[PDB]
Amino acid sequence: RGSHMTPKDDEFYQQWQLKYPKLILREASSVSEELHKEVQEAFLTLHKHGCLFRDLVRIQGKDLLTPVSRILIGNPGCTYKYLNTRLFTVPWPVKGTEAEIAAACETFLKLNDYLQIETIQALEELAAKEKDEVDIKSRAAYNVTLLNFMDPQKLKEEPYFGMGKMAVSWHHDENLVDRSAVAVYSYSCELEGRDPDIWHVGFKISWDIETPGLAIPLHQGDCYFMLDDLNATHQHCVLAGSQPRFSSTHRVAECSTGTLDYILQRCQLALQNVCDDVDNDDVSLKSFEPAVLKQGEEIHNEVEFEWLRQFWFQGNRYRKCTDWWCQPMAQLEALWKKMEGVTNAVLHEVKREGLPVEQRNEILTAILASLTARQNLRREWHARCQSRIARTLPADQKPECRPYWEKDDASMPLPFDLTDIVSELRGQLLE
Ligand SMILES: O=C(O)/C=C/C(=O)NNC(=O)c1cnccc1Cc1ccccc1
Ligand code: NI
Repeated sequence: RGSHMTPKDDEFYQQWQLKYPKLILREASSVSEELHKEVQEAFLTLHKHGCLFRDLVRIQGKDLLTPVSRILIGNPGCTYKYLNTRLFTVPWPVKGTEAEIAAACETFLKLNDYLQIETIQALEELAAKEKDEVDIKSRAAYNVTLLNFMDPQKLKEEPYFGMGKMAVSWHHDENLVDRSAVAVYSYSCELEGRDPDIWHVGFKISWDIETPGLAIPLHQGDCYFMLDDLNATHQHCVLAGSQPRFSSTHRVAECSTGTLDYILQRCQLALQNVCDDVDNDDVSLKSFEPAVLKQGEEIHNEVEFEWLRQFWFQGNRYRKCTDWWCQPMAQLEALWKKMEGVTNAVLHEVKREGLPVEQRNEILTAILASLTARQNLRREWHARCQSRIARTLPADQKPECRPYWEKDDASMPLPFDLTDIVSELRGQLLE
């Protein structure tokens, strides 16, 4: 059957060195006990001014409410997207918002600083065994942390090695920089194989349940480290104890599409196709080059769904932690309407009377896939935030479908449903 090893077993410490050397442990003793408290501070400071939320994620086509409660803290303007769920940062006091909360954040920045030293240190020693040093620093340049909290007393049975009950099931970490590390700080409050009452992080090789898996006991204060490509070659998971448990997992998030600066400049590029002397509801474009015309209709989709729909779907939760994204999400919504107008503008032009059908159809082909995907995704977002696991959530937890308007709204140039604006266009393209 399936086997697993812990410190209790003799094979454990030699299995660790042969098939998981890129996993690293640092027990509570490698950390000042004053840092220890001013991290155990905010785990609860943040815990009960209630900043941590269970996410309504998507896995394998089905909508789930995750056991673990979470919060993204980190670099300002940064997002981290796992499971088609874009998390936005409660921000750090980084170089260049309530009083206690903002202290919590500054703290995990200090923690972050510390780990990122320790990560580099151990990455050098790791590298000093297999025989640039700016590769090493980037892969430790953590830009976010995802805090996780679970109280076991409120779980699935670990299938392959009988490891017991799982807070988090066997997975790989998403949206990480390639070969970048992760540093976990682990805070626990208070026999054949592993102790059920203490928390473990489990480890397995990918595609492989024949090799026995590792079950690392994590006590109050212990940090572990997934180094380089180990996250890629290895699956991991979390084994639940009997007590509550907090964890700060520090990541190098792949935000090349993930930074406010990013989505903003995307918008700006999309609006270069606009006569922009005045902000009003009669959008006039500067080109109808089918190339330019898809790029903006694509940026329209990107800002809509990867940002607005994502933000508002986990409706109202940050207003608790910070208002940081408020103005920006307003501004992004603003830019988004102008693009609803740009869309309109393109539609009015494709049935304008002296337009040669030859590149009217070039224009259709240019924008069609975009307006389709805007429907597919509009349906899916409509459906997923009024599915009724979704309204079982309480007052300020509701999935808001924003933005949204209906037929009886002439403040919007276009309908929410585009079903046969779309079909209407491909009829042309066949006839
Ligand atoms: O608390 C720990 O020490 C371990 C935490 C942990 O492994 N978290 N995992 C993630 O944050 C994560 C990142 N990218 C994709 C998925 C996940 C976790 C996950 C997997 C399956 C269901 C819910 C959450
Ligand atoms: Ni993980």
